[PDB]
Order: sequence, then C-alpha cells, then structure tokens
Amino acid sequence: AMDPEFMREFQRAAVRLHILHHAADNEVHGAWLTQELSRHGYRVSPGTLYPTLHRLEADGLLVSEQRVVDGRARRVYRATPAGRAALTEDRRALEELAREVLGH
Amino acid sequence: AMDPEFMREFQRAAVRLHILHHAADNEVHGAWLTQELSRHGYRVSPGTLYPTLHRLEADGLLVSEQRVVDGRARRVYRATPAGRAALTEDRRALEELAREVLQ
Repeated sequence: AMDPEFMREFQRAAVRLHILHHAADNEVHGAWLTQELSRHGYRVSPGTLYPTLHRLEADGLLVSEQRVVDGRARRVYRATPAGRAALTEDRRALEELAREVLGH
Repeated sequence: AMDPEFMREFQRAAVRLHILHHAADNEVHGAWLTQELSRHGYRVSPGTLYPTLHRLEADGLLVSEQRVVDGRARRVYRATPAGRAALTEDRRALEELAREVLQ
C-alpha cells in the first residue's frame, strides 16, 4: 500500500458498512462474519470484530440475542430499523465520494 | 446522522483522498483547500486540515514549497509521484467498495 493510513482508516469504515449490509440481509454469528469479511478482502480478527459488534449494538444499530438452537447456545446479531436507516445513509456517503473522486 | 462513528471514520478517509485528488490536479494552499473541501460537503478547519497536510508530506505523498509571492510568504502543496500512485490505489479501493455495497 502506497497509503497505509488511508487503507487503515478506509478499511475501518468499510468493515462497519459490510457488517450492517450483512446483518440487514441475514442473522449472523461472529464466527461467520469473520469468514465472510475475509472473503470480501478484509483482514479482521475476533479482537477487532467483536468490539465493533458490541459498539454497533450500543449505538442501537444492531441487536444480539442469546439463542439455544439444537442444544447449543449462540449469540446472533441482526440489524435494527435504525441500523437499516444507517446503512442507507452510510451508502449515500460512499456514493457521494465515488461521484466526486472518480471524474480544476 | 444515524451512524456517527461511520461518518467520522469515513470522513477521515474521504478528506485524505480529496486532498490528494486536488493536489494531483494543481498546486494548492491550505486556505484554499479548506474552502474547497467545504464546498464538497466536508466539515474541516485549518486546525484539522493542516496537520493532515503535514502528515501527508511526512508520508511522502505530498511535497510543499515555501514561496514568496506578491510580498507574502506562502506554502503550496502538491502530489509527489508516490502520492499519484497512492491516489490510484485509494481510488481503486473506493471503486471496489462502491461496486460491492451497492443487494
């Protein structure tokens, strides 16, 4: 990376957006989210990811639920209404920057 | 803002990218960059912006030049070769995220 600071800042924003994107389509376990973000080209650790998850929930954008399924307790995450609205707004911001910088 | 944390993180990235975008086109003063980023919808002060400018120069992505013009000393910034390469990479990353996140 010629600009590691940019990549770092930008990756934090992109991860956040992908989490909402995925949690709007699906209920998600964190284990799975790590794999899926990795598929999308993002390096993420449990160390990085769960605190974001917790913070999104604290911001009211996600909600988590302890759920016993098939004799095993797990936490699932999903978007709240506010989270869907946030996703739209966050996307809008990305669209604007895309329009500006990809065309004095 | 439904997602202030996102906006905050994202604005840091967007400001950085705009600085390079503008400094690749032409030479720029920081006073002017404040106005121009403000035109583009980014809330920035000299207090916020100049440190970014200094940091980009320290990262080798910009270079500045003291110039005395019309009886007054001013600093102009421009992209270095490494900054143009960075610009391309940073744009690429933005295009990819755009394509992905726009079901």
